[PDB]
Amino acid sequence: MFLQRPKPYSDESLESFFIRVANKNGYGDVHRFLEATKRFLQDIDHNGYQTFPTDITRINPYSAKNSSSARTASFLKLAQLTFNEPPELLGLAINRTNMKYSPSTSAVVRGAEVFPRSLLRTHSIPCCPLCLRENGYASYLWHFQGYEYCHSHNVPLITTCSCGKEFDYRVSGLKGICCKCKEPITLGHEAACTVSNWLAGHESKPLPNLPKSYRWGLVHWWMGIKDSEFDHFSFVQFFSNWPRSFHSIIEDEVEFNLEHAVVSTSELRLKDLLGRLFFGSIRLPERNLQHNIILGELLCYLENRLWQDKGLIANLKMNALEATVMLNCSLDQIASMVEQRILKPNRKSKLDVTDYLFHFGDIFCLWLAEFQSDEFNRSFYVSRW
Amino acid sequence: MFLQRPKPYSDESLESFFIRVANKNGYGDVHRFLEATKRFLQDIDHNGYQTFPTDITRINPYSAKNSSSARTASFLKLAQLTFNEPPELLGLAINRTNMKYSPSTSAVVRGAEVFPRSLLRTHSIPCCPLCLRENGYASYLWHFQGYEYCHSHNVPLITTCSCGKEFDYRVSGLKGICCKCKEPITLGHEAACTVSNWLAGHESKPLPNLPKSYRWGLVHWWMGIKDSEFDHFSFVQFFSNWPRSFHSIIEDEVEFNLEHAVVSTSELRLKDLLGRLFFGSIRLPERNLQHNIILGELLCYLENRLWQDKGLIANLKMNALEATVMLNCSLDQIASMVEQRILKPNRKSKLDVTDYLFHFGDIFCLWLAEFQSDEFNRSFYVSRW
Ligand SMILES: [Zn+2]
Ligand SMILES: [Zn+2]
Ligand SMILES: [Zn+2]
Ligand SMILES: [Zn+2]
Repeated sequence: MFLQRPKPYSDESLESFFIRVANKNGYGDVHRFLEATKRFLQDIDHNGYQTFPTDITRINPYSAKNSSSARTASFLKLAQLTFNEPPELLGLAINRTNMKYSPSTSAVVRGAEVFPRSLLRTHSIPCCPLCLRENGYASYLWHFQGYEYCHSHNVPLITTCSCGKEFDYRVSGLKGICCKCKEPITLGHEAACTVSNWLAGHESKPLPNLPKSYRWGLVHWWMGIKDSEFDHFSFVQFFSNWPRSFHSIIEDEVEFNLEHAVVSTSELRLKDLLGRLFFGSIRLPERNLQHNIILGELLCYLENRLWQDKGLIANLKMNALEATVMLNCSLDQIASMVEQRILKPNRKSKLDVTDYLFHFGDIFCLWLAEFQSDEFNRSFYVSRW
Repeated sequence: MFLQRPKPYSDESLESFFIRVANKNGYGDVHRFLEATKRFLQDIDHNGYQTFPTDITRINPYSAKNSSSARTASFLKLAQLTFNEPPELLGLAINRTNMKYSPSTSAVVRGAEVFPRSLLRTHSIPCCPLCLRENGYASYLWHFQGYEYCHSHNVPLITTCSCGKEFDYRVSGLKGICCKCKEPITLGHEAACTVSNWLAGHESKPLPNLPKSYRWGLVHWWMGIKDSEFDHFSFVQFFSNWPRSFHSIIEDEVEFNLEHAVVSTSELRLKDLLGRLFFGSIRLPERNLQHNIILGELLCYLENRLWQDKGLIANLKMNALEATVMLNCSLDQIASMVEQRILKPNRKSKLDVTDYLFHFGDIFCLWLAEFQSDEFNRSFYVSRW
């Protein structure tokens, strides 16, 4: 097997790249190519040929169950061996990552770009028929919810043929022809266009100029705020009023929960007053306060309200689990700060990972004294007050 | 207690700030001020007054043994309460952090700037007498080895009076008068000036324009390479020849260790061929490959030599401990990748945290498939090849 590389595009999906490789190298379709590629890897005894996928919908390493590192080893070998000139193959693939988006969503990565798993499309993947016909390849952005309009042609992406059959370019090809009726697939909220342009990485006021992974983070965050599908209109609205618009969400959240508080003030946990908002904002995907503007604003608000109302904020209860996520440290690290005299529990008996033994004020001052990094530190939000 | 804030300087040491506060608010010296400050905190019953320091050499939170978070709570309260206008106090303090510089050095942080603990001066702290007399305050940079020349006056910092008594501005004051002989303290390698200027944060060719924490990281790294005090001349030399100068260090390291190899090739561990260099370079202080240019070059070299010599590099042995530092993951995470079928050990019995069960090639492909972040990823070094 020896292949001509197609014209490289840095925004091409991995599936589109393989489709073009198949088309331009005389294979009948991508499936025949993937089967021939698996046979090639078997003929050179590359460990991992057994799990090489022949289903174009399962090609990315995130789709591998147990063989994700055999998959990346395979792409590396193919890149380094089977082309006249080596293509960028690994850089187009969507891999799993270790990162999380708060509170508990997993994530994936392509190149240097991290995405919440909640945004990774599970079923049919849409397309822009204008992009396919004019460019001859598919964008990786079509794999991710939130990107609902083509930022270059300013029209909504298309999911289904007018005949009713869903059009997935991965299965039906880059020519944009419906598999069932054999007709060419054929086609304006500016807010949708604004956030699509922003997601693509371009300046789009009033949305903030953050690294790409944190833009996807804000989409995930907004979804959680509303507990529903991403609403482009209220998102743009929100940022057109930033940061006051967020100061109102915080204040309104505290005042509602404090009033609906049925337990004693001394028994109030941080989760009871600011649960959703605080623990939903810590990793978007990380705690870099130049980039995680939600956490920066929240922490600036909390430092400056710390000791008001005889320590309302400072006294809010937390457990060891919550402190570890706050501080980005291990439970074992927490135990060592409590057995020594650095972290002091409220109830002085003589560590339940889950009992609410600590006070926000103590954990906050512990962060300052022991857990600031070059990215996650007070100096990056003091200008927000 | 009510105080006038001194003229703020963003580069002032915490000790110098307190000295000026004492001088300008009628206290006899800084010690009397710190004692009065401790009495003030006791009069308002601030928890932490008992550990408030009265030794100017022990004022930073890093000098607290068990009370570092009482110390930051104290600074916060003092800032928010005892001045006509609130000063930036916390931002001048040197705190401990959780970060490490490879292989096992601890770190501290001031503002957003992280430093290796190995550079934090333990004994007498030097000064520039020109800075003291012209500016009336001391720079925080004087606390850190590597910064041996004043970058603004282009002269070496001074440690001891001509009479022999060491001059520590913290104890002897900002007036630059020797405590023993009562004489004013009185005073040219351009490489020293170059790296001093670079450490201060300014452009200084041929040294690389990285965030400050990674500049201190390179000083720590160079010290380890030579196993001795920082040598400004060979450091500048090294970077005047970058990156070829590092390609030579790698190649020379591999060829020496491979030749001095007494064990069988199949038994070669990664540590045996590239021990010092690889595990000395992972966290400087982190794995961001835009900033940790040592790790980026090393990983680019390793990916592209992976499968040469019938997998010399790929076959190098590693244990679970080494993989966790490589991958930035937990030992428990490693166990879950081996009990599942993602990470495959070499010897197939049926996890010793220390046995060399894994191959570099497997761990490297696992990093790609499962552990790339927005900062620690292949796309940030492919341009180095
Ligand atoms: Zn389009
Ligand atoms: Zn149709
Ligand atoms: Zn000077
Ligand atoms: Zn003297």
